[PDB]
Amino acid sequence: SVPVNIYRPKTPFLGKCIENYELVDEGGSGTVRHVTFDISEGDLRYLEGQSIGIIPPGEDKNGKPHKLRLYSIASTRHGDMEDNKTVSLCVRQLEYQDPESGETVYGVCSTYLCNLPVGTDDVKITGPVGKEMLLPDDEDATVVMLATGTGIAPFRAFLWRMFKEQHEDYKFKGKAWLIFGVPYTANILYKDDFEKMAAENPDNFRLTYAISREQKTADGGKVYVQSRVSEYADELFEMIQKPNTHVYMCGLKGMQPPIDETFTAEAEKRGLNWEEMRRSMKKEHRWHVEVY
Ligand SMILES: Cc1cc2nc3c(=O)[nH]c(=O)nc-3n(C[C@H](O)[C@H](O)[C@H](O)COP(=O)(O)OP(=O)(O)OC[C@H]3O[C@@H](n4cnc5c(N)ncnc54)[C@H](O)[C@@H]3O)c2cc1C
Repeated sequence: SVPVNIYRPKTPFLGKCIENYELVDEGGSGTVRHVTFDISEGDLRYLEGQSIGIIPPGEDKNGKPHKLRLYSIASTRHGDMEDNKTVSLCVRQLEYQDPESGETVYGVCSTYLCNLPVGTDDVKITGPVGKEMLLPDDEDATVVMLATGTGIAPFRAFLWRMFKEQHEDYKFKGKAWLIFGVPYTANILYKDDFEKMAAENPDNFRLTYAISREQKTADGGKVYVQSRVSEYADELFEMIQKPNTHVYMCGLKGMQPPIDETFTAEAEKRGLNWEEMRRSMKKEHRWHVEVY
């Protein structure tokens, strides 16, 4: 029932870019783009929380095709057009500077996607992958979603499924809480969507921001997702102690250490053992991490 590898890296589906738009508003930092593809010519089917591979064009030193890179799917199974014909991604352009030359280097695949013109054909896409970030079957589940940057992507999908679509079988009746961390208001990816869902589902959907360059801690420091987890540690632990409660974390690897440590420290403070809680959560399949 869970699709995987409908397309293999050997023979990827060839998609067409039908949209590509900037998500960071003026005054924000960096470039993150929402990139959508028509897939209606193939059998690509997918579930919310899964990922697809992209093979950027060209070759490596040995005349060899590049490795695929994985991108979390930002759309529901039906796609943003709600016609089952498309798939979308949330792509951040990777940049760094060489420590010896000083030269700026741009990630190969993220650059390819960010500069991908609308109309472009021949996009090499590989079949859906992942089971760790799926939405629970329990329609009454409490879903806690921790996100930094492009980590918002599967949660956009979740939320659209939860509050923006009507299904013939499913209907979410639980609580959903998104804690999303970004440096500036301009950098709130999909701000208008989320805020609209919040205004329309005021008792089932809670939207908490952590805006690092605009909001201050009591010590005067920058507010990060981990700062919110600390501020609301009591509430999170109360929630975690319900069996219907799932915690999801997505974004760059660097969000994990400090989040895992806040939980740990806030657990000790309360004579609880966070390794324990996490173990059991993992055994109950209620704790999900996709960090990259
Ligand atoms: C399951 C999963 C989901 C993902 N979802 C998303 C997503 O939704 N959005 C998204 O944007 N990305 C996502 N990624 C990341 C994505 O797969 C790529 O790794 C990313 O886009 C960078 O690839 P690139 O081809 O542009 O960079 P590359 O050309 O691959 O360059 C990256 C590499 O260069 C080196 N490098 C990187 N940073 C530095 C640095 N700071 N200093 C020196 N060397 C460095 C490292 O070897 C690094 O691996 C996801 C990854 C996984 C595995």
